[PDB]
Amino acid sequence: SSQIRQNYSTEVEAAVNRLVNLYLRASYTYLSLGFYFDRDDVALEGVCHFFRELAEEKREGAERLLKMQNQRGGRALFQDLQKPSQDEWGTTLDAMKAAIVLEKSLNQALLDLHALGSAQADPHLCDFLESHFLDEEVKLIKKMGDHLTNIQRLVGSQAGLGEYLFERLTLKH
Amino acid sequence: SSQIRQNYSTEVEAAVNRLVNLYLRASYTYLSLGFYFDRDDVALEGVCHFFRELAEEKREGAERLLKMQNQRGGRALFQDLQKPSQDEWGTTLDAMKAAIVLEKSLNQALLDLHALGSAQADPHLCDFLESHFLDEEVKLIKKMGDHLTNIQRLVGSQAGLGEYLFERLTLKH
Amino acid sequence: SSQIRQNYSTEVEAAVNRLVNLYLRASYTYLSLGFYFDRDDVALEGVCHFFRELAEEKREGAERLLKMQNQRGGRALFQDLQKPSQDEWGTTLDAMKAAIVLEKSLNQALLDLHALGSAQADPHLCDFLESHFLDEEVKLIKKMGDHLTNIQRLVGSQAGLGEYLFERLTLKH
Amino acid sequence: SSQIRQNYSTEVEAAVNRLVNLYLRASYTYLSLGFYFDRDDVALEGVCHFFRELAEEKREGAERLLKMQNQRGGRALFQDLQKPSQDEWGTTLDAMKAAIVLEKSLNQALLDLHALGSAQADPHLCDFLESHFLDEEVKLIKKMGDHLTNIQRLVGSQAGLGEYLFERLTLKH
Ligand SMILES: [Ru+3]
Ligand SMILES: [Ru+3]
Ligand SMILES: [Ru+3]
Ligand SMILES: [Ru+3]
Ligand SMILES: [Ru+3]
Ligand SMILES: [Ru+3]
Ligand SMILES: [Ru+3]
Ligand SMILES: [Ru+3]
Repeated sequence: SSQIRQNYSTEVEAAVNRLVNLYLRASYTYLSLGFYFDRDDVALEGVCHFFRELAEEKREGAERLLKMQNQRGGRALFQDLQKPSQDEWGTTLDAMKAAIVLEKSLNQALLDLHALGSAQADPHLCDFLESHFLDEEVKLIKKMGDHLTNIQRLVGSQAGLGEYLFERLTLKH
Repeated sequence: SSQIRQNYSTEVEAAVNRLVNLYLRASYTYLSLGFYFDRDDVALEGVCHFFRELAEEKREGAERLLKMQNQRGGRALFQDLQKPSQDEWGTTLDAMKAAIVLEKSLNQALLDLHALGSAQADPHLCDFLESHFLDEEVKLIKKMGDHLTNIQRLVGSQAGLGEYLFERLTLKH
Repeated sequence: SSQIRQNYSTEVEAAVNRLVNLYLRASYTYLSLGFYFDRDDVALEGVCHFFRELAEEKREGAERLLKMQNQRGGRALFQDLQKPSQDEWGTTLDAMKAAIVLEKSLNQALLDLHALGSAQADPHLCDFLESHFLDEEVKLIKKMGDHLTNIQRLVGSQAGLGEYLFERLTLKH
Repeated sequence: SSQIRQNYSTEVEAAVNRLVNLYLRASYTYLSLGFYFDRDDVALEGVCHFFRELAEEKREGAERLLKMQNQRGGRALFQDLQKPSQDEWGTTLDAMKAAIVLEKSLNQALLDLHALGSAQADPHLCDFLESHFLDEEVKLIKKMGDHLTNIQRLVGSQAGLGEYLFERLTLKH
């Protein structure tokens, strides 16, 4: 048992374990999205790389949460990772909408955990979130919003042409 | 009071202060334009950077005018900066039209100040304008004209597609 | 309209727009102060450079606020910038007192916005302020306080001599 | 006789020769000022170097005028250089006042020559003046004005102390 734990409620410990699960699950979802865009009959490499990079970022988020849990003398508990919600992700637009939906749910979970730590007078937790998650998430959501607007602008009359141009001219590949 | 002032009429001094206000006001207008194009629901980074760069150029124009005013033994007097004329700037085309309108008004103010200095036999003023403002403004207006033509060429049938391509392929980002 | 906005109250959005105006207005005030010290009949270059550097810092503060507003899915709204409170700023001492007064008002506005975001459970806002404004402002106010003390120490019997020495030996030029 | 002269009036040619004399005479005056400040019983090296640098600048001004006269197919005619107006130049303040008086007379001569060339429709002359003399002179006069203000600020109660500090802390040496 921990000899270090101090000011670290059971409620926060549990919610941290839940948030780890949410991040690993987001990572899995992004792995599925990335490989869908690598299919021969989809073949949008920039979209593929964007989601693969997100899978790695979400995994790193979970790892940092796990490190913190141990730093505080909490105990990591893992649950099943639920499979992603779809086997096929539709167009780049459907996918980017899905990604924003997912990020908004992770953001609300961060905000909920922050409100918990504030209620429990756990400033270390609040600052950990502030310093490594809250702004990173706002920045990512703004970027997705930006992309979504550009994707939408491009559907207009010839969706295929728009979808190709977005991937070629905005996304990194 | 100044021990240096020589051949520097009260009329030119006042018109210099007015032109400072016009440049600061142009800078403000460009700041608003730039941030409008950074909105998540507009999201045209090259257009954003173009206007932000203009805001900085207009501010530098005002600073040079202020430096000159002091060099001549004139006294800087500042007025309120009126807010920009619009809160939302429409399409890239609407914005570039607005920018050309603004630049033509600044250019006419330079020309009016030049005619004043010529009437007052103030060759230092005339040369200051010639050397740092008149050609810079002609060059900028030609560039905006060029852009406007390309934007217009691209509206044709699918305005969204045109607007994306212009920002991606002409504007710096 | 924004597809990204989350946990971002109308009250904070409006107060952010107000704070942008306050920073731009502080920038303008500093521009006037800087050019007053560049007058031939004032001629204190270190004081000039100190205020000019502040004008740039305040402008950068506003730009960061504007960036954040967009990151959150808020809408930038600009008002008139009121002219600075004085056309002539007196001695270096009068000017530094004026600057501290101005900074204290900006600091109280930051603190008021922080209390709002805390009341609205907006930790991203609170952390943005904490991370880019609150300490920067405390540090600047301490520096102005330090200067003011040294200026005051130097007025004693021969104010002109003191004013020259401060500018030559403390301020950067 | 010249095979190149074109649009170059006898009036401008003569006034150019006069202005050469005025610049050489200013150079001589500055040579006397510089050596006065190198006297063992004056001994203000920064003041000495400031005037010596001005003597060289005024000489270079004359040389450029002479080059131009030949470029235009005019004929250089030299007159006596009148000795400087004083054998002893008083305090740094007296000297800097004298220097500003001299520069204002040279500036008015430039302005008078410019008005002549404008009346004679001689744009090459007007531009030569604009490009190499008018702004250089405005800049120099502003610098002298700045110095004079600082010198004046420092006389106050202990003139010797002020005079030493100005030379040590403003002037280059
Ligand atoms: Ru907190
Ligand atoms: Ru850390
Ligand atoms: Ru002219
Ligand atoms: Ru110049
Ligand atoms: Ru807080
Ligand atoms: Ru940041
Ligand atoms: Ru001319
Ligand atoms: Ru030349």
